[PDB]
Amino acid sequence: KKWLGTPIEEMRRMPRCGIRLPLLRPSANHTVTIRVDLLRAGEVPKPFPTHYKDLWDNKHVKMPCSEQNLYPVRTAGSRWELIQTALLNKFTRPQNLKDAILKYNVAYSKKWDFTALIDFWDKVLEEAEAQHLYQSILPDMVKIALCLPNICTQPIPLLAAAMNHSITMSQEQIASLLANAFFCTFPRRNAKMKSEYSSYPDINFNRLFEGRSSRKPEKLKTLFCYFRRVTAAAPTGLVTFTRQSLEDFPEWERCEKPLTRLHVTYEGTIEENGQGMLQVDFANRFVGGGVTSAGLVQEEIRFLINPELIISRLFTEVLDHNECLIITGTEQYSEYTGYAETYRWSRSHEDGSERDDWQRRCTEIVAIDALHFRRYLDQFVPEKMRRELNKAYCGFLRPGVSSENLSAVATGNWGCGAFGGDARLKALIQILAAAAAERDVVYFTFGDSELMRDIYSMHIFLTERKLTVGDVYKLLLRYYNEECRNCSTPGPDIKLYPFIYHAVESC
Ligand SMILES: Nc1ncnc2c1ncn2[C@@H]1O[C@H](COP(=O)(O)OP(=O)(O)OC[C@H]2O[C@H](O)[C@H](O)[C@@H]2O)[C@@H](O)[C@H]1O
Repeated sequence: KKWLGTPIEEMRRMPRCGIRLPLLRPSANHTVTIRVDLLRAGEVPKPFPTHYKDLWDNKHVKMPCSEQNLYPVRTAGSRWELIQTALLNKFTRPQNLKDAILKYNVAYSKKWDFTALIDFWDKVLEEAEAQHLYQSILPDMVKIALCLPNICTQPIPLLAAAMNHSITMSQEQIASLLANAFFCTFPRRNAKMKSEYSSYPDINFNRLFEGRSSRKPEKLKTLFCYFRRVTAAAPTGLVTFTRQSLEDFPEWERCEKPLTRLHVTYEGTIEENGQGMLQVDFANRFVGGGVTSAGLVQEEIRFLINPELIISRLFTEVLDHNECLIITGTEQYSEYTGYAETYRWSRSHEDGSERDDWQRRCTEIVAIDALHFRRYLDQFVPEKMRRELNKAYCGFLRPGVSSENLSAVATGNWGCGAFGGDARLKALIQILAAAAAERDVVYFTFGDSELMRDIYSMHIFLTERKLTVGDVYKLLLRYYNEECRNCSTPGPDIKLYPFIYHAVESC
């Protein structure tokens, strides 16, 4: 009664069900920022190339340490030198850190509020904790940030719209980049009226420091736990970020594949109970959502407990309808309680995930953004349903991997919270997309036992009647036509699942 359907023990998991990884190597579609010949378990990766190479152009990250990162001083000065002078001062009071960050962000000295930072340091932390923050954690964060040019020696390409491309970098490289984001050093990522990066998420952390939300101290404690850990002892693994764009989507009405298997449960979570499975991130199209600002639901929580996810925001352009982002190897650094306005940092987490042959933790997460529905009936429009199917399919599909090497998809109430979707429709949409990609589904209803029973009952009804993906999608089209298209009322007369049962049983 806590779970229904296929036992979870019968589902596929990594590393055990994967194909042997090819040799890690750079190519036209795979950027690798470390020495693959020198990659060894338990050893910090050596950057490749050995010495910094800079690109300052429209296809790459604009690094803070670039010699083309200038500031009008009536003449040009080196912003990297300015950052060095600003950050290498000792901090004893939160005003010190604010003044430091603003030295190289002068145009934002009246726009960026630091109230949350000041309050965290002065009004949440005990004296000993504040002292540890400014005597140890912050100066260590400064040093790894300022080592950037020795750590990230290779230009990082932007994962731009329509690119099918991967970047594999070390956890150490990510820590240095994230310390930079914390100190707000990334240029051209700040103007509200910016052109080049308007289609990219926020990366600099300035909005984490604003206002008086009671959740800011919990975000900051979660992030400082990470920074403490990665500056005290350099992490040794790698992380891969892959942008995936599909060209041909299924003719859904015509799909003759059968449904796959389902485990559905009202207990557990994606991140704890989906080990070795493709874990779904219920994303915003600007990946990470409000992680560095006010957001604190499913995506922001995952980005906080696995902060290596946050660096996706540096190089991942806003997802189009046919796109996703697949992140392999992020490490869990914190545990938490609650959710949204009750979210709290609990303690440091020791990740026991095994690493694959590329020294990546065996944790695969896919960012797929649902549509945000403002009116209930909107989501039943065929175009919108087909959009959600194609999005999930893109997230689930692994071109040229066979089904027996695909783990189950660990998912849940995608789009049915901040984004207003109907869980029962979305559940069926995910089940169809999983079918077409030939993966099983492990579905966590996050405490809703009725929804568990309902998803289970519908799935077994459809499976026992041998209804194909196409048969089911056609029933969704019928529901729209009979109950939604000509409905002038906000909510239809008959619900989806009852409609389906009656339509199938009536034929
Ligand atoms: N750990 C979890 N495991 C399983 N299910 C979960 C978990 N956490 C939450 N749920 C369930 O999943 C439901 C939906 O989680 P939501 O986070 O609202 O995702 P959306 O797709 O609707 O909104 C995405 C936007 O919100 C963010 O800001 C993004 O950046 C986007 O801007 C919850 O109501 C729970 O029932």
